[PDB]
Amino acid sequence: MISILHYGYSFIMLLGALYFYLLSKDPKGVPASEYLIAMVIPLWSGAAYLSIALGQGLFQYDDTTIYYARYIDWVISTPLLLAALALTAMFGGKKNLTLLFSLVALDVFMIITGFVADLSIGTTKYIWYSLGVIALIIILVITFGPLRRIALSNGTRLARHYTRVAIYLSALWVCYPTAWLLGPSGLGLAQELTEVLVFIILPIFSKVGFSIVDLHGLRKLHQ
Amino acid sequence: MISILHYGYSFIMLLGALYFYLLSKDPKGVPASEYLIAMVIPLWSGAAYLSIALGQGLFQTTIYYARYIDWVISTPLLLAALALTAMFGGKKNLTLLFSLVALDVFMIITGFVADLSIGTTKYIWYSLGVIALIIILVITFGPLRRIALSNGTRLARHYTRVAIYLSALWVCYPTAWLLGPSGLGLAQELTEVLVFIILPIFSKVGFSIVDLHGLRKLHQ
Amino acid sequence: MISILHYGYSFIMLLGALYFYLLSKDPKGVPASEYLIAMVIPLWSGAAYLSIALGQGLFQYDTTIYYARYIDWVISTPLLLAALALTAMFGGKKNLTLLFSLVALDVFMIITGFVADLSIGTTKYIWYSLGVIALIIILVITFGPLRRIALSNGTRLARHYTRVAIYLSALWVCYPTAWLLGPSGLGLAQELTEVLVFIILPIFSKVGFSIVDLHGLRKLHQS
Ligand SMILES: CCCCCCCC/C=C\CCCCCCCC(=O)O
Repeated sequence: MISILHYGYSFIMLLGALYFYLLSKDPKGVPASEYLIAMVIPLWSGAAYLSIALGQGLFQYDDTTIYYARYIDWVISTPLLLAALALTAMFGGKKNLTLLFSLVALDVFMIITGFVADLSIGTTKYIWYSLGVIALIIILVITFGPLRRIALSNGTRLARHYTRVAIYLSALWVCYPTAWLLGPSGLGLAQELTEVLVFIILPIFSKVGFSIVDLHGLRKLHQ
Repeated sequence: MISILHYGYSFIMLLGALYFYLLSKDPKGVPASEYLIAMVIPLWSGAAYLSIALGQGLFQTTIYYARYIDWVISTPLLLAALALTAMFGGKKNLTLLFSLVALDVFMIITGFVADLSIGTTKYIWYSLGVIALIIILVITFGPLRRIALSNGTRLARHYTRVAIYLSALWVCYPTAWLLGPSGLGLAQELTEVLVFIILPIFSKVGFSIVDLHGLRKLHQ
Repeated sequence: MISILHYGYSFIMLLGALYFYLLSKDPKGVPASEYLIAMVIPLWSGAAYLSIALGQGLFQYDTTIYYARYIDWVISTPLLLAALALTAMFGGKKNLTLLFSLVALDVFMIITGFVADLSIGTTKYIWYSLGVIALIIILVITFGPLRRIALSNGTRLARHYTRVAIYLSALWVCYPTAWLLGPSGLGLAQELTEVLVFIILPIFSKVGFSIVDLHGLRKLHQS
């Protein structure tokens, strides 16, 4: 079942990528850069999840299955999602690449701490987990603080859209570390199959859902 | 022999890099960025192939993983060089350029995974790599060539020449891979080794000689 | 002792990062990018050295390889060179080609170091030598074309660039010297001796350099 679920996921990623490509052909004032980002996210995730479906992107460690392909996915997909969110805030105004790369750095660090934590045992695991959570809190502070102020500097209509997609992504963000801690990688309260379904369903909303909402909102700003 | 061949290769890469540096001192209207790219490609490949010559860049079928370490950097830089050639004298399209870099990096990764795989799984990864290559070719002779044409007859003529040069070499690599030990195993290991010594000399050094000379000639 | 030393180091990095953040709040004409770089260096190094303190960022090869050092340097050292390059270009046109030239040389340098540490006999010193050649080219650029960029940006800027260039160059030569003398090389210096050198040097490079660098640029501020 775990294999079939990942095959299905990869197919939905492919469909998502194709949809964003078709949208890119009639861009409606959205720069090609934002369509490229929207396409890379699902395609990369799709490839990583295909490796799990083929039984390659996981191994046995500490007597538990480590789905290391998820970290290979996130280390690329999650910084790109933040870039998408940051460019949305900056839409119709001057770019702040310093702030954007601040978010990219925090996010990449976050995913790494996750991988190291999953390879770790006892107190050491939760030291790395904790550092990852601290990174996430700082990302959230930026998202609803200085990055939202950039959105507001670009007018009521843009700011309204940014706030919507900021809440969408932020809601999904907090789910991942919550599921991680509850699941076999952490306290082990949640069954392996339960975790697998969570990390199949969440990513469909993040890797495809977010960009549908994001791109449509920006396209609607077009006359 | 395999060791000696790789030593020789690395020395040719060094000579190539030195030639591009000398050219960079009298640039003839070519931006320093295009000389830097031309220098990094051979130097990086040289270092990777030196690891094979020293018997480090392989594990034992025998997997020459040092080739993937090479290509994951050298091949995206070659595509960047080709993209900047198309855009020479006009506005840059960094979105298209990074589109090609992304496709190429994915391509080389699929190759590495395929080499570590067995049976149907190997050819699923290989196939994904081929699909990436087809999309790169479509871009090269489609939208990227249109950018070249927008930059005048002389530039377009040069771009088309280097596009065909690189495209010819591109298709050779996955063909040799499939035929060789990593794939169907029809071609002998020594034959594959020579192919992945000779091809790269034309790609890592040859391409930039043709590319840079063609662009320098546009100064006159 | 080696574990405790690394814990202490990581704490000093954290303090350094916080200091640069506070400086960033009252920037005094220094762009946010240079504060971001100053913060990432110590935080990344701190995290890498924490992995050694927890006994994760090293393994046996008979002899002990502190591979977390290379994970640190491959990110921290190119960022230091970027900081130095942006200092030269302060108040003037940027040369990102030269900047990325230095990044490329530096990344190659650190890789040769790692490969050398994994190597034995003649092979080790071939890799080391290639790393030293990279360093020589970095020094030539630093006191050659990059210094000429500094000079083009006025007396006061050039004077500051020269001072931080000499500061960093002095530290640069120390690393490959300590490497060669220590267990990774000739093995003249004891393991504990090397560990202390690669704890003290980095405090001057990862925190010291940015203190001198940022203060010098902030002093140039009018009002
Ligand atoms: C965890 C390691 C990841 C580190 C990668 C990012 C490091 C940050 C480095 C440089 C910041 C780049 C800022 C670009 C400035 C452009 C000007 C602007 O628009 O603000």
